[PDB]
Parts: sequence; structure tokens; C-alpha cells
Amino acid sequence: PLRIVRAESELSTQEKSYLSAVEKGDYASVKLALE
Amino acid sequence: PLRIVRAESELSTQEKSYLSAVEKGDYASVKLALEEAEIYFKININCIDPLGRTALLIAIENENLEIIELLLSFNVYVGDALLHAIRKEVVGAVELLLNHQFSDFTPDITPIILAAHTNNYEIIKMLVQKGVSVPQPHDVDSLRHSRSRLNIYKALASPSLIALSSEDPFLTAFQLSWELQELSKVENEFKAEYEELSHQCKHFAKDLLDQTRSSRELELILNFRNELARLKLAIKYRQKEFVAQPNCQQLLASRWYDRHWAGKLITCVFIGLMFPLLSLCYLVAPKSRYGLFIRKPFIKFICHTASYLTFLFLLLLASQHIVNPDRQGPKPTTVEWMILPWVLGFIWTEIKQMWDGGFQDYIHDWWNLMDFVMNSLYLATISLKIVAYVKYSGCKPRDTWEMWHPTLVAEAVFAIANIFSSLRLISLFTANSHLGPLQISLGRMLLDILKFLFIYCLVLLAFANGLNQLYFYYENSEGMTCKGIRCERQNNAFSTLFETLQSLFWSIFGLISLYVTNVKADHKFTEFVGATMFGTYNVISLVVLLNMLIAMMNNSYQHIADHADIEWKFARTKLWMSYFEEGGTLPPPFNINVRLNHQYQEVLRNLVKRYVAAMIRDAKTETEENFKELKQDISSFRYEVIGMM
Ligand SMILES: Cn1c(=O)n(CCCO)c(=O)c2c1nc(Oc1ccc(/N=N/c3ccccc3)c(OC(F)(F)F)c1)n2Cc1ccc(Cl)cc1
Repeated sequence: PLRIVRAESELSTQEKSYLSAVEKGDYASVKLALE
Repeated sequence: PLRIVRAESELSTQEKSYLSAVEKGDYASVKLALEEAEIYFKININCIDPLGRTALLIAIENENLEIIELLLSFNVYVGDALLHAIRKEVVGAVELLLNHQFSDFTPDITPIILAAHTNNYEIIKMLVQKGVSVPQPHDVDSLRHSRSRLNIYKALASPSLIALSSEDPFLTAFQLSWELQELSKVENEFKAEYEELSHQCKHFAKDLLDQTRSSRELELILNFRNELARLKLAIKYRQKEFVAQPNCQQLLASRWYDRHWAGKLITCVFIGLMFPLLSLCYLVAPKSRYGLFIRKPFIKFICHTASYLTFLFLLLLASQHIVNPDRQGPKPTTVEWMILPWVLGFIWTEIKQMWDGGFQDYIHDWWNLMDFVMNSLYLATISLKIVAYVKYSGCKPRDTWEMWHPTLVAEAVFAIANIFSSLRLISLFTANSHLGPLQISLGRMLLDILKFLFIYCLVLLAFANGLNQLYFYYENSEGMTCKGIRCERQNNAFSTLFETLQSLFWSIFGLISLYVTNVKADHKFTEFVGATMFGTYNVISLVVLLNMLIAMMNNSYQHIADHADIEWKFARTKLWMSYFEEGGTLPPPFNINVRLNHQYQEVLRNLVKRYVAAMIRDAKTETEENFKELKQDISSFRYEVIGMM
């Protein structure tokens, strides 16, 4: 069969770096994000 | 034994240190080692370690992305590294590898199939966002034809894949679990894996239904597509786990019922006493005062039970001496005239149930063949009676009648018929919480008894053959007014095959005396042989055969009684749902979607979202939740030290 996503939207491109920074633990980069 | 290494080789003297540096995570050493761009001193970046691991695959094993990217920038050969990253469940490696003869994977395995096998939500969604398709399940090298078919069914039966690529996850789980169960019967070599795959599909529907927050959602899921349409659909697919769920069981019990031990039996008896009052009230005027009172399923169930116990009463009253002597070809008495409406109602119910199903799944159950036999016997009884009434007359002593007389056969068949009528009442035990589970697990271990009959009957026939062959030359019939073993002086136990077959059955209970092995002659050798074979039959059947029939029933009772509450609840709801409709509210004695889709999908989206959230964000802990805490602390330390300088 052919499968496609069902009712799921994409978030963003820039915010991926912010999420990775808040996940890993880089305190400098996250502070740059909220600046 | 001067052993040697057979069928192998040696890697190198230089690349061993490079592989070690890759393993230790040294960024600078492996960066300078790879800097031999287009001018190499005979060092292969595609070297394979003695265990088969490669430098690119080594970094995947530690999910360290820096050397992964460094290797990828130099165009190292991948081949199947994406499959390894998918199998090891590394999101970063899959992200990096998604945009750029010996294999340890089966040739028909595709990345989507393996990703669905690992049941990782992130990787499956990532692959689906790019656009993939699994071959449909729909012979020359049959070993890999069955393996390929099994793999695609394992990927299809995964909660992660169903949750994001199915129009209705509540429906694709019913059908796929059904066909997985019936596919384990045509492929008997893999029946232990197909049936364990179907069992996990039944749990998925129950878990998805477990996420309801309010009774508004629950009544909308089961009423999709007159009333409780989807709930009856789950019963058809034999979804015992889905049906036997507490939240829906509560609603079903609320519909059923619409007090202490001495406060419930007394009022049940009180209601059952006036059975023929609010049954004639129904025919006279279906008003809310009395006509609608019997519409309650609990009241209707009591009416049908008390009306059946009444039938069993005057059935017991037809054998009394008070109510047509020993006359030949008699007319029916006053009891039989009252019996006739019950038989007619039962026959009418069986007739209206016969064509409602077309003998498919209608006679396949054990509780319908017995009913059919009962009505057949009753019909034979009435036919024999009416036949004998019109061709026989005159008062004659009963002792002088010849056997096979129509009246005698009629009463014998009637006596046989009402044994099944009283034994059918055992089917009502499933409505009581105490005798319910006991009765359900009673008829389930009975199927294991039927397999010992196949050896018991063989032993019986084997010994009967020898006993008859030995004793058939000594039979006599002079001086014997009575003949057989059903006599005060048993004389001819082993004379014929029909007598030998039933004189060995009565010896199980010890009702055959020891002098039946004697002959009217001074032949001690044959008598001893016959006694020895009789004793050997006694030992085998009573000390060995019947001793190990119970030796497995308790060892099979353990498996049956494990999930003994789901089966009982399924039986009880099957019984309940037969009293929820109109058409049967008449005891046998007195019988003779544009917006619906909108709401359903908007509820189902929330249900699926809650299920997936509770499945990913609440399963990392189920020890592993604190493993990433140390990694977070170490990463923060590393970032602080690196950025400070
Ligand atoms: C089957 N039967 C039998 O039909 N009648 C009726 C004959 C006419 O009424 C017996 O009277 C009888 C009997 N069985 C025994 O006693 C045993 C029990 C177990 C034996 N062996 N067990 C095993 C178990 C494991 C391995 C090996 C042997 C055994 O040894 C034997 F003879 F080989 F069976 C004899 N008696 C009583 C009897 C005994 C001896 C004698 Cl001289 C006369 C009568």
C-alpha cells in the first residue's frame, strides 16, 4: 500500500537548533537564543 | 590437536591503529589520518575489522556524530549503514544518512520494514515524510517466500506504523488480527509466530480504547456506523480483550440493569412469580406502566427463566401416577396439551433462527446442535403418537405388547428428549459471577477429554476382539430364562461382540462379577487365559489409562484458568446483547453521516495523540531515564569547558 502522514504538521527550521541546544546542555547558545 | 585458523585472513599493520583511534573517539588523529586526499600510502578507509565492523559502522555503534560527519565528508562507502543506524535506533545517524558479497540483513528487507520492526516512532515518521511504500502481502525458492511474507506482516502489525498511516486504526486492527489468526493454520511451521503477532494486535485496540477521558467519548466510539454497531462488530472478530474492558463493561452493565444477598433473591423470586401477568400486559397495552417494564433486559431475562422453570415443572409432573393407564394407542393427557405450546414456541424460535444465519456459524456452536436434537426428538415423539393413535385401538395388557410397538418407541423417545431439555439449563450459569467462571472453564477443559477417548475406544475394541474370539465357542441358551449380564445370574458376558463390548464398559464401575469367566466344562486353561485378559484390561483402563487422564487435566487447567476472566466476560456480554433488542420480549408459552464522521475523527485524533504520547514520552523510564542524565551533565561540562577557553 501507499502510506502518507495523517494529521501531523511540521514545526519549523530555525527552532531545531534551539531545541538541540536546550537538549544537549549548551548554556551559552540557549542564552543567545533568548537574547 | 595442532589447531590453526581456517578460512580467514589478516587486516594490516597500519590501519589497526587508525581503527583504534576511531574507536577511542579521537577527533584529531582520525582527521589527520584521513587527510591523505587522492594521495594515500596504501591505507584503506574501507578496512574491515576481524568481527566485520567498519570504521564508519564503528562510529554508529557509539552514536558519536562528529567522526560520522568527518567520514561522510570524505565519501566513505556506506552500502547499508542506514539499515544499521535504523536497527540501533539513532536519530542523528538516520538524519545524516538520509541526505547524502556479504550483508547481515535479509535481501528483501527495506529500511521502512526494519524501522517498523524496531517500533521507533521518530524514525518511521522521518521515513514516511520522505515517501515510502511497503509491498502488499497478496512458489519458487519457498524458503525466502515465506520469510518475506512474514516480515511484511510484522511491519504491518506495529502500533507506531498504524497510528500515523491508517484511516481508522480501530478497523485495521480488527481485520489484520483476524487474517493473522487464520494465516497460522495454513503455515503450520510458523504458527507460533503468526498467532503471537495477532495477540499483540488485540492488545493495541484495548490500549487505544483505554485512553478515553469522558463517557462522552466512549459512547461515540462504540456507536459508529442501529445501536452499539461497532461493539457488535468487535464481537464478530472475536476481540475478547477489547470487549472485556472495565470502562465499556460499566456502560454495558448500566444498560443491562437500567441490596444484599437476602434482599435480591427474594425480589427476583417475587418478580418471577407473576410471569404471565406482565406478558399478557404486553399484548394488551404496551404502556409505560406495565408494557415497558418488561422491556428492561434484566426483567426480560427473569421472565424467560421463570417461564422455563415452569416448563421443567409440569415436565416432571407428567410421570405421576395420578395424571391414562396401560392402554394401547391412547389419546394425549391434560399435561401434554399444556406441554404442546412450549414445544411449539421452541420450534418456532429455532425456525426463525435457522434462516437468520443460513447454517453458517449458527450450528457450529455446541449450544445449538443440542437444541436441534431436542426439537427433532420432540417432533419424532408427536409424529409417532399421532401415527399410533389412528392405527391402534383397544385396551390390552402391557406385558403382551410386542417390542418395537409405536407407543413404546414414542415414550422412550420422549424420555430421552427431556433429558436434554433439563441439561440445557446449565447454560444460564454464565450470568452469575460465582458459577460463571467455573462453568466457562469447565467446558474448555472438556475438549481435552475427547482426545483420550480415541485411545480408550481403541483399547476397548482390541480387548473385546480377543475376549469374543476366545469365548464365542462356549455360549449356551438352555435352562436360561434370562440371558445377558443385566441379570441376577450373569451367564453370557463374552458370547457375542455386542455383549462383549458392553460387558467391558460395565467393568469400569465394578458391576461385573468374577464368575462370568467360567464355562460349563472342565477346561481350566481357557478359563485362566480369559480371566488374565479381563484382569489385564482392568489394570490398563483403571490403573494406567484413567490415572493419566486426570494427570493432564490439572496441568491443562493452569493454562485455561490463567485468562479465565476475559472469556467469562465475553460469554456474559454475548448473553447480555441477546436481550437488548425487540422481538424476543415474548416467552415461548405466549409466542406459539457528514457530521458523525467529523465528531468520530476529531475524537479519534485525540485518542491516537494520547496513546502515542503515553507510548513514547512515558516509556523511556521503563533505569534508562537516568542514563541520559549523566550524558546531559557530561555534555554541559564539556560545553562549559570548551566555551570558557
Ligand atoms: C495382570 N494380572 C492378572 O490378570 N491376574 C488374573 C489372573 C487370573 O485371575 C492376576 O492374578 C495377577 C496379575 N498381576 C499379578 O501380580 C503381578 C503384578 C505385577 C507384576 N509385574 N510388574 C512389573 C512392573 C514393572 C516391570 C516388570 C514387572 C507381576 O509380574 C508379572 F507376572 F510379570 F506380571 C505380577 N497378579 C497376581 C499374581 C501374581 C503372580 C502369580 Cl504367579 C499369580 C497371580
